[PDB]
Amino acid sequence: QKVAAHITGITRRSNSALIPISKDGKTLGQKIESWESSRKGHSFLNHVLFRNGELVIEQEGLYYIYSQTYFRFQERTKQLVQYIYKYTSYPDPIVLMKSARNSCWSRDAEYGLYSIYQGGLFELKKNDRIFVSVTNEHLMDLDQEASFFGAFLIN
Amino acid sequence: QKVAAHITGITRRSNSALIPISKDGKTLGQKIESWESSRKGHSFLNHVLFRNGELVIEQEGLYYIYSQTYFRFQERTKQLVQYIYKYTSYPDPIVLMKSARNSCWSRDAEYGLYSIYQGGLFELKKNDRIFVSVTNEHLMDLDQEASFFGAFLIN
Amino acid sequence: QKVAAHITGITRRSNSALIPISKDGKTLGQKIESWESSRKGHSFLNHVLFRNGELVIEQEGLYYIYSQTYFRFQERTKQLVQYIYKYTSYPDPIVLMKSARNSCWSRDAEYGLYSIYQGGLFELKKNDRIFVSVTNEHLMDLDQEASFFGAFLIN
Ligand SMILES: [Cl-]
Ligand SMILES: [Cl-]
Ligand SMILES: [Cl-]
Ligand SMILES: [Cl-]
Ligand SMILES: [Cl-]
Ligand SMILES: [Cl-]
Ligand SMILES: [Cl-]
Ligand SMILES: [Zn+2]
Repeated sequence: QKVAAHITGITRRSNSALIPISKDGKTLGQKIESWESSRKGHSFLNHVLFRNGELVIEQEGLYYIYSQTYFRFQERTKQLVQYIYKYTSYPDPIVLMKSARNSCWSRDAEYGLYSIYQGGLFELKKNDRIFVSVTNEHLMDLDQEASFFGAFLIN
Repeated sequence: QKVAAHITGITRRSNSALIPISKDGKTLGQKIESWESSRKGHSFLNHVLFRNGELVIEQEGLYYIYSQTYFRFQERTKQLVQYIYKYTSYPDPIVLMKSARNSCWSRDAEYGLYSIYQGGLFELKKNDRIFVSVTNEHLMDLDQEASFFGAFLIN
Repeated sequence: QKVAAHITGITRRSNSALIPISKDGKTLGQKIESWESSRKGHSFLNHVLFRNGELVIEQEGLYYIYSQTYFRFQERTKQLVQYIYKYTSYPDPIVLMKSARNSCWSRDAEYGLYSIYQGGLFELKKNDRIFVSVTNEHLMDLDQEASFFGAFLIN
């Protein structure tokens, strides 16, 4: 038997003006599409499909979903945000998880290094599509060690 | 058969003066109590109870426990710390996991965005109570996308 | 049946000069060796061995691997990087996961608090050895609440 829990803050639609939530179903950030999915020892797929930057569910159930995104830049603040999204039978793409950083404000800032990891438990249906979207994609580093995206089914 | 490991730094009682450990069983931070636990597609409980801001264990075993807490503020540094605590048959609440950030020190800092994720594996007993506690709770953002708390049993 | 996926950025060998990748099989950072592995309620091993700072695999399969490393210091920027490495039947130690932060650049910075968590899914073989390595080890805090390393097999 599966024994698990995922509970969230009660604010369903946040009124925050800093990183505005979208009200017309528009995706925030730019979807990451340059993922590698079949290098033995580094990446794999087992009964999960990959296409168009999305992991597509074959088996309904509870999944732990996670992503790390590595922001690296050389030189005002940058808003560095990672979104994990779900498409399902619903008119809008759904933000499952959001994680945000601001770069250092000091005028002495020569460069930045901001790895953002997050993950959590979500009930998914067959043919749901999940993907990662980030602000400031031009600052993302697609180093296979530093940026990745995965999920596993919990039995 | 369950195959797993969780090993920790050897310092049992840290002598650090920056974020002092408590010596009289007093909880650090303020417990988060405004969690939502039953919105299909966003939150759920399966053989785990929720009450008084705590996840309460029904089935003894090994759990992966995690929480994300989103600090957002508009304007000295702020100590932003997330504690995951356990109550069991022990005279004190027990810190299982601690994760800390300091806000940017620059006088030019207009705002802050600090999402803190952590998680790990802990052996739990029936009726153990686990909760999340944070410093600077007034800066926490209970956006359901950004702040959450969960666990799952490992078979 | 195990249902899971882990996909990575396509850049196999990153050309970044900021945190240079190693080209002669040399390990980056210093391996953490002062882990505690058998304090009931805080740490444990179940069909995983510990020796020489490494978790050593007894059972081939898919593992979710994670580590948190807590950097704390009192006082230019510091590069704070966590590497999770694998030794297997391969001439070089293999970086599985890298996560990086830079400390605040402000000259007003009195102290720093930088907890770094990361984790992910990797297929491991029997007798593979996995460990954590960090830059600026003298700034690591081996508080058992704040710094840890674990993994579990996914069935
Ligand atoms: Cl920006
Ligand atoms: Cl880049
Ligand atoms: Cl403070
Ligand atoms: Cl707030
Ligand atoms: Cl450095
Ligand atoms: Cl900063
Ligand atoms: Cl230290
Ligand atoms: Zn700063």
